[PDB]
Amino acid sequence: SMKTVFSPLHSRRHVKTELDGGLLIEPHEKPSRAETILARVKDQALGEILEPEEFGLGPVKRVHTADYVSFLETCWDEWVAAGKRGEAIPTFWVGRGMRARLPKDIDGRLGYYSLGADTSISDGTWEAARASANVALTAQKLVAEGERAAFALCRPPGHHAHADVFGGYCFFNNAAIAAQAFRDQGYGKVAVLDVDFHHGNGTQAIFYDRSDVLTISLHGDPDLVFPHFLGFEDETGEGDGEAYNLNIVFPPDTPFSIWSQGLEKACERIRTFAPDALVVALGVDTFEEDPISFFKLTSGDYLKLGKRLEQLGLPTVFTMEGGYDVDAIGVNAVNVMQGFEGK
Amino acid sequence: GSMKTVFSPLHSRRHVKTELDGGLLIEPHEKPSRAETILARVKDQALGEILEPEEFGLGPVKRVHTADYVSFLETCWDEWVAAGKRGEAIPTFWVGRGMRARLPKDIDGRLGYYSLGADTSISDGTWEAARASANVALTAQKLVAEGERAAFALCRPPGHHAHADVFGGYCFFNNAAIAAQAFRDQGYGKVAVLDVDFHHGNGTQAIFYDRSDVLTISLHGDPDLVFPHFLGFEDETGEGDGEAYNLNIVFPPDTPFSIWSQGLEKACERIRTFAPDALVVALGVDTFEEDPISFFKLTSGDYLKLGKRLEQLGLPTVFTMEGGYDVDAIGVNAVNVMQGFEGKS
Ligand SMILES: NCCCCCC(=O)NO
Ligand SMILES: NCCCCCC(=O)NO
Ligand SMILES: [K+]
Ligand SMILES: [K+]
Ligand SMILES: [K+]
Ligand SMILES: [K+]
Ligand SMILES: [Mg+2]
Ligand SMILES: [Mg+2]
Ligand SMILES: [Zn+2]
Ligand SMILES: [Zn+2]
Repeated sequence: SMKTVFSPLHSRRHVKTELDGGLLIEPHEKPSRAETILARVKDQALGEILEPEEFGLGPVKRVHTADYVSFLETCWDEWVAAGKRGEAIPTFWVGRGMRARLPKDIDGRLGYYSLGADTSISDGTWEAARASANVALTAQKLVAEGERAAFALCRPPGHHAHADVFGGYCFFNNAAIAAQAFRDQGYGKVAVLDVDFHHGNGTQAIFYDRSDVLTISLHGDPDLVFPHFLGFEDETGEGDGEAYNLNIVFPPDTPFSIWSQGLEKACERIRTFAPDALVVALGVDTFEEDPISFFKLTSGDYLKLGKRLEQLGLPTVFTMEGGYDVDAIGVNAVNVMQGFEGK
Repeated sequence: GSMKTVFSPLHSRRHVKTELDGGLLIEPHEKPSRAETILARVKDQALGEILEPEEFGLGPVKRVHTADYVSFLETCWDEWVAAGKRGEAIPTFWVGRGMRARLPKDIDGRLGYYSLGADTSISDGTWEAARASANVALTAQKLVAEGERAAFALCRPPGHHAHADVFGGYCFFNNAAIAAQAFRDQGYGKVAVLDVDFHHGNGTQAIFYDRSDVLTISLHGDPDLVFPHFLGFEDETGEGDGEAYNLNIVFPPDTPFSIWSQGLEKACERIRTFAPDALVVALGVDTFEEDPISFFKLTSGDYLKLGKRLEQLGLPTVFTMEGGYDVDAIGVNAVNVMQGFEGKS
């Protein structure tokens, strides 16, 4: 019914530390997320499961800068060579009133290229991010060659990464890369709808001055939650992108009965935009038991979500983003896929 | 010669257990034994009278720092604990390139808005210690304004990295900038702030960047290589009326006193043409050959030379203690600066 792209190289990203609440804890973004979703895909016989193709850095550099990609390739080696004993974590950054100037030292490069210290880098992070982008691009290729939809089971996630900024467990913006691939292959207009609990600030920034890619995100109020410094309802674009970005914000305890009204608004905006392709940055951290979020979606609500998304009648690429209740992450994500397929 | 020292026991209220460094949470370099060791050496050398600081209130602090920032520093630990966080208060997210410089409601976002680094944990007593350290600087300033040639403000925590509303690099209130601004508010026409700490005094540079009445000079390791990385380059000379009233002098690894003192001489010449009415020296002894996080190679006697050269400027002078992390020698080095100033070279 629906094909899934999955890479075993996702396990190459397996850091031990995440800065949270002043402590170094287990990262929330652990490989069992992807393994559990894959297990549910197999158990439900959703459809064919495929490994990604290697597309190289070309399609990645359509969205990210060359300096940033190079930095991501050398960062761990430079970190170890500089004598640091922990995993690679930024300690200093460009505070307000300082210069956005790229320095030489690895600590300064880490700070320049990051928006948060919650995303440790270790050996294999480069390879895993590369594989995740290739997963998204393979889903896009499946859709471009005839499939109604495809599930890019990406890990690590991507929607927080700017053209040259990483953070929030993201390195390469898989959804933005897929959308730009659609554009490069002759799709006139693309819509990116972000249903993850957090604002897709990287995707918003990448296309902020463009009208050929419409960016919509539903998320918890950034006054309250990550990413804090983007995602407010007054961010509607700039330049040619004016009115081609839409942020829809919700407060704590929001259930599906209210969240789905924002989803309906997003769907109406997409219909007037009338895109040639749709990329859905899917996060299941909207779940009522997600340990770092405050929405109250149930598991069946994801079936409803998939159904409503299918009714858009578009070629659709799903890129896996967040979701951290590992017990139910497979049921929730595959529930979106099956609801899309009519279950 | 004699020099008076201001010291507050409330510095001990600054007692964090963690510092983010190299991907690990380590024991902080900026530990209370720094101040206790300097004080012990002050006593053993009988440098002069030791006094506790006066409480000047928030007035003189708010001449330099914004009201929102001072309030934030007062409430930060309480909000952090009330929000359920289990470690010390450390920023995790900040305004990355391409995001909005907008103050949010959540304590994490406020921590990021008001910080330039995650190396400076906030815990219980940090507010009280920072207030006391600012009061140490202001009391030294009062001693100088009322007749003393010079005074040693044994500040802890240090201050020269703090902007008007940004903390980091172990700093919360910019004690040196507060002392300079107190000088200005008391009728001193022009003030010079000379930063001999190993790191760039970026907060002091920022506070006075568009002003010509306060000349800011700093000697430091190349920010291309070391903290604070994103300010301190030699092309930062001021803005507006402050153009040519900030001077950064950068040095590479392994720099000894024979080369460092050439930059110091350049700074002294700049001060000479500036001809200020008062001088504040942000003193760090992390230029020492054994300092564990810096790469200059000054000896202990070099600080005697430094103090002597500083006295030859002939100005009313306030020393504010900044960095320096080899605790074995921190007292010898700092007090060596004071005694060299008083002629014990
Ligand atoms: N460490 C704070 C969480 C960062 C973003 C996580 C996420 O799920 N984004 O979609
Ligand atoms: N954790 C990085 C070092 C920041 C403190 C620098 C200093 O001592 N300035 O005086
Ligand atoms: K979202
Ligand atoms: K756009
Ligand atoms: K300095
Ligand atoms: K100035
Ligand atoms: Mg470094
Ligand atoms: Mg928070
Ligand atoms: Zn999320
Ligand atoms: Zn220093």
